[PDB]
Amino acid sequence: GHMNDALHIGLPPFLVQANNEPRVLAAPEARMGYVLELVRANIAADGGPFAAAVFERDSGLLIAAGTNRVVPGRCSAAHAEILALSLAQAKLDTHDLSADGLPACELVTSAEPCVMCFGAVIWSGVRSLVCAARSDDVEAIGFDEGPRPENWMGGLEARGITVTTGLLRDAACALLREYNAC
Amino acid sequence: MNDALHIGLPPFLVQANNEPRVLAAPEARMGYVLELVRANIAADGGPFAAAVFERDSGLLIAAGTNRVVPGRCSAAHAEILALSLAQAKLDTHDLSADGLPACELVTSAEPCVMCFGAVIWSGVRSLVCAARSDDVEAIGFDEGPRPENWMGGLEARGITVTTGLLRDAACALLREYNACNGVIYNARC
Ligand code: NA
Ligand SMILES: [Zn+2]
Ligand SMILES: [Zn+2]
Repeated sequence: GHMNDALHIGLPPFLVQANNEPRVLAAPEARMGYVLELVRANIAADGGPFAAAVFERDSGLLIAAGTNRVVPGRCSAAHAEILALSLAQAKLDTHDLSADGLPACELVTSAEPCVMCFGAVIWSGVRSLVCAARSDDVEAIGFDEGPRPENWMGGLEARGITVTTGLLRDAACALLREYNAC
Repeated sequence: MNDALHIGLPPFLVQANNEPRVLAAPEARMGYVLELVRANIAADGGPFAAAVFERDSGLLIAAGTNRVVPGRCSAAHAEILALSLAQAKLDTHDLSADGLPACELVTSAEPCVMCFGAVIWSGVRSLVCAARSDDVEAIGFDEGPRPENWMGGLEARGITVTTGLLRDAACALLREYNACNGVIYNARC
């Protein structure tokens, strides 16, 4: 919340637990399935229907997790991706997840990123982005991706950030439709 | 911290955020923002600062600076800190919430693609920049892939855009940062 000497975004209990419990999820769908559990927990904790987590790309070690905390956190920048990337950087002691000596990091996200989070992914040093719900799915429940540049996926790829989309899309869409209805 | 994202502010930036201040003219607002750039460079930060003001009264709401490298946080651009600190102070994620004064972000340089999106989501209704994108790309910063006519994109959303305000002073500070950012000791820095 508001502090004179910091920007401070608190985490709800499920998300503190996510960021402190040891967890290694080797398979891509295992990583996304866990991210989807975080989506449902986040909704129960008064946040938006979006979650993300940074994993070591090869082992599947969970480094950090984030969810949308925009309304309860009074912070429009508190998208899942921003929280996950920033909490991973804090844990690993560097702004640059591609720094020498760090293993390759991947951001596994419940939905394709908005233009803000597209920029955050570029600056973060992650080497891979894996998304479930597509941009059109997000827009079709009333969330705005904003004016991304033309060929934003190619923009990531040109910078050495691989992009995969549609992973457990149907499961992510079940949670999004449930949210929208409620 | 195990239970929060926590971006500490250096003492000068705490001082900036604590003291009531009213700056009416655009040049007055930007002059203050550029003071924060110089203080930030002296505190190991990047040569960037920004502040949210009440657009029509000049009251300072919050200030932010680039704390990316010392704060170990690639999202800790000046604009993200200023907008987020203003939201925390005003107790809302939306700086255009009903009842709030129209807010303006005054920033030392044109925003990168991340901060461009943050400006859209923030609720500010005016963006005022000093250094141009080409100025910052010339000292090795990257603005990243913004959409074509990003300025027009802001304007269409009812966010006015002004750029080049006190550009010469902002350029002088960028060149200063560039001359002092290396490893060989230079006592003049
Ligand atoms: Na791909
Ligand atoms: Zn986003
Ligand atoms: Zn930026």
